[PDB]
Amino acid sequence: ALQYEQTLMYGRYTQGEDWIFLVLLGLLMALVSWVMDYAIAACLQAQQWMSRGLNTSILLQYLAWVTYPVVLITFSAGFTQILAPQAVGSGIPEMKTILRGVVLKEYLTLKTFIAKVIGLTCALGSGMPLGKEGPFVHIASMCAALLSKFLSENESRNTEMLAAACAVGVGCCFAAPIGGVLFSIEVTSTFFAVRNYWRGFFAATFSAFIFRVLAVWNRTALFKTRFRLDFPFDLQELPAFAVIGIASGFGGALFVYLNRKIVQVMRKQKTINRFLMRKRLLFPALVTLLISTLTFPPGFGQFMAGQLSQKETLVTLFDNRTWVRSTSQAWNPPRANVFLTLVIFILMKFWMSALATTIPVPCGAFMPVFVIGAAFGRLVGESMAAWFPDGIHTDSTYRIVPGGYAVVGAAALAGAVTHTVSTAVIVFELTGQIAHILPVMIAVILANAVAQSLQPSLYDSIIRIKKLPYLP
Amino acid sequence: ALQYEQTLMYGRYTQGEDWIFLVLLGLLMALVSWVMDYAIAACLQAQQWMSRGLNTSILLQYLAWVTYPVVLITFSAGFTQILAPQAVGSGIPEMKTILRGVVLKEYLTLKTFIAKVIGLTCALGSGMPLGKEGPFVHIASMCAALLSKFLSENESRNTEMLAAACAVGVGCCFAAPIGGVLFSIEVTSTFFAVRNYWRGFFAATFSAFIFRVLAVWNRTALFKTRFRLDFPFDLQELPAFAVIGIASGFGGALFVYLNRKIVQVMRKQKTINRFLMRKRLLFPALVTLLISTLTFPPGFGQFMAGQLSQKETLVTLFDNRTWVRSTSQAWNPPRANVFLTLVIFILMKFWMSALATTIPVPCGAFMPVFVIGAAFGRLVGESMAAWFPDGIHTTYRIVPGGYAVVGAAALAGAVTHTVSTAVIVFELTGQIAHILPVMIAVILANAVAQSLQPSLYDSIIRIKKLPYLP
Ligand SMILES: [Cl-]
Ligand SMILES: [Cl-]
Repeated sequence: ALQYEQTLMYGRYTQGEDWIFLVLLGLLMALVSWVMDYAIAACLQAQQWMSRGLNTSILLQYLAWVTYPVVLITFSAGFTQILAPQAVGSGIPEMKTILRGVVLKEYLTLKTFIAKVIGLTCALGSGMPLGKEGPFVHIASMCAALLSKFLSENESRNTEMLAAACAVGVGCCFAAPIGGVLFSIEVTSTFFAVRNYWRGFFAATFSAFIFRVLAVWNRTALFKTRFRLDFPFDLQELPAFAVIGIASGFGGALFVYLNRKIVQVMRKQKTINRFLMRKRLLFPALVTLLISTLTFPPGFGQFMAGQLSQKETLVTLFDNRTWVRSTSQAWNPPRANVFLTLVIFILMKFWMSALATTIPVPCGAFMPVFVIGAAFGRLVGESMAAWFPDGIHTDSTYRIVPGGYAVVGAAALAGAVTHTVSTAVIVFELTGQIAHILPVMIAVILANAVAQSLQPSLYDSIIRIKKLPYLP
Repeated sequence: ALQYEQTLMYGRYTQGEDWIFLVLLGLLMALVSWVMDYAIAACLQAQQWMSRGLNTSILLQYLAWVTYPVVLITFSAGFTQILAPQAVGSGIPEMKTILRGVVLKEYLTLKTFIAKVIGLTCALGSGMPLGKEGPFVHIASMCAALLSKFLSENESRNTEMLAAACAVGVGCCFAAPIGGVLFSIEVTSTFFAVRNYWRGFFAATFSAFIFRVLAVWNRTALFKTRFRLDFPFDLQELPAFAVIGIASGFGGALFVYLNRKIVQVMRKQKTINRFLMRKRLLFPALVTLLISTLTFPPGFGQFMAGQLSQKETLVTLFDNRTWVRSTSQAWNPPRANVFLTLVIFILMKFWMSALATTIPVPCGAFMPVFVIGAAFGRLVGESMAAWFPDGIHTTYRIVPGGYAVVGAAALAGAVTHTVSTAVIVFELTGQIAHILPVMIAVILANAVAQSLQPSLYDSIIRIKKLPYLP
């Protein structure tokens, strides 16, 4: 068996009843997922309230803007450090190792569950560039471990039990039942049984039903698009969706390389590392103060749409309107233009997300890279709509739709970081439409073919950083 | 290697180079699939040209109606026995056996390819209730085998090339690039590498690109629906979509049992089996004459929409209109109503498809059971829309064509033991608005069917005496 060792970032490792189980697994992870999302929304509304409540100086608005996220990230790192140090980072590298028959000593205990749920809520409620896909795979796996201990060779049934929980975790994260099952298979395994695809599809369907009940009866796609079904794209637009796929493959390989290079450079410093490992809370507080200072809207933040939340940013990039011809006018500052505001957002969010993904809190990385791909897809789509203002064809009614290039760019960059093709299925379930299926599949295959030639996936790069037993 | 043996019905058996390959495999199966769909549409247009001319009397109309399909099926059966007897039936049971490392003597040869392509074109050019999912899995596997011999660790590379070919064949059959990859994995394997799911998705994307070019050079979704995006179904309707799944579970198990029972009765009836074996073409001709006599429109065919083609039938069932308040007209003859015509269609097409899939021709079974499920779904949707005329909530109305999409996916899932018929139904219709109803019905249909019977493809492995593992 292996046991956890702390360092400043990720740390290291050292040294019938089945229907009942899958229905109760689907019920628990939907209730736990709904409670976490309610508490994250309440934290983001409190930042808006304390900001909106005052106008006396730009200095008081600045101190309110930077203090709130630094306090939430300091509490997240410190509370996680006291209860369960093994709860920092994403959960996918460890669950991939546990399903391979390796034992990690205290990874699925009740203290680790309490450290994940409280630590993830404070990390996401700050507004830092953080995701939740990996943390949800570990929280679902702890629901399964505790539920199978309650519902009292069984090691094979344990592996069978944890694999269905990994499928439920991703499905609850995106509200995407089929794409979540298929993505969990691509990231947690190398060969997978058709039986465990059926057990995953069964449990994800019951969670989708509990979300549909909670969403209407006691108060659907998360980012609903409204594109036309008649001629959404021309045959002559296909070369541009192929450029998005190739450029996403080079960008997704660069992201994984940058995230590893940030970890390797601080492990090599003598005095800096030996100081910060005594001053444990100083590194997460300094990174949060840097990022929060640059997103401050009255200063530099207006040139990168810094006033939008992670949800509002993605709701605007997918809109059914052409900008070159909480609202889409955040991309159009008085002293700038749409093209410059997209280019600055892409360059700033790229290094901010690679840095924030390394701090010692519970966090994932999928939505951070998905939103960078959506902005790059808008940059190409608005550029096409500025070059062809009366449409791409001479015949002459149907104009270009830049929001459909954003959907393609989101799926292509996330596929190149994770080394998955099932981001295509996730993007149809997130948007509630399947009209861009050929553009999406072309871009996703080009992004994977380019990225796998350059780098490992994000999750395989983390396994090598943590010194876990590696199957290449 | 196992050797093939003839019988009245199914027969028996007795004792960067990877990118260049996947591009050419995706191209060839798209070109072959296009040439076949063109030839089948030309055969179905010639039946209309005979019918529009021969209006002199009911007798000249009847003789035109039954002679055309009896000639095409008799030629399909006769041509297959002369050239390659092993080409009859599906293709999935046999590829599932070849992927487990068994050798079948001549199954991927050029004479088998010619017999499969010409024989399936003539079988589907008749109005018979036949499919092509299995035949296209065999034709795609013959494209991959003939590619692998044209452009050259000799073992296992071929087994991975045949795994990608199974995915391309199902993807070209439905024009459904993701759902065809996932369905081929469920029906041909128990464990599949993530690396071969990527190889299938790559080759299927290139076939979809070549179809998009061909649809602009000559002339998004095969059965494109047009339902509203705002409240297409209510929370109170989920119990009706669940009853579709449970009823499709028993109906999908009954289809597999009846198909086996017909084959076992003929094998045991030794007095008839010896006589028909001296005269092998008599069996497909008399089944085709029986089916065509009942589908003849001026007779009994009125009461089961017998004047529609298989494509027109599915386009009428999936439309955005409510019939109780061609798309209504063929289902609403002057002597009856739409409910009675849906019930007679379901009960007649059930035994006709179970019988027709046993005859000595290249044929599949997916579109035959998908069309029965679509009608059973329409019956529940039109009954809900008749019971709740102002809508179910105290004021959007019910969409009967959305229940047809659920029933089509659920019955085809229960016959094949698959869940990927959900992904296939979104790619065939070009909408994903019914995803929760579809998944509820498909999971309920699978849990009921797997408790009662094997899959259709596992049942054929047992009938043909092939190597089996439950
Ligand atoms: Cl996320
Ligand atoms: Cl078919």
